Amino acid sequence: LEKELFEMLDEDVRELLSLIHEIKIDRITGNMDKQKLGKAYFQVQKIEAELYQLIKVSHHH
Amino acid sequence: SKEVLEKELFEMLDEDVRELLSLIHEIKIDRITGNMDKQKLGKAYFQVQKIEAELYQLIKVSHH
Repeated sequence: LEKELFEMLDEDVRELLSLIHEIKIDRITGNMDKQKLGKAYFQVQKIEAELYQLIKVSHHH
Repeated sequence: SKEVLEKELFEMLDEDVRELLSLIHEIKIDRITGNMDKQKLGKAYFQVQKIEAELYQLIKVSHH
């Protein structure tokens, strides 16, 4: 599922950029970024888990 | 000085995530290609962990 891992990684990482951008603006519109901060939190955890799986796969695992 | 500690955290995050993306892109190429240097994968692992610690700071700083 290396094909899929890479696909998800790229999609999740893009989404994270967007999310960081959205949060930057949310602060400056004086806005509730809380839910978006938390969503970002889980997003990085999910990337970490996918990169960890990528490392297992790359290792004859 | 939390407004500059925030503004720089936002900057680190953006650059670090953009880095992570390029890395995903380069690592893919390396796989299709059988490149023996796997260093971009471990740099990618390092990048998420550094993104994780930055975002955590940004959270702790964003709200008392």
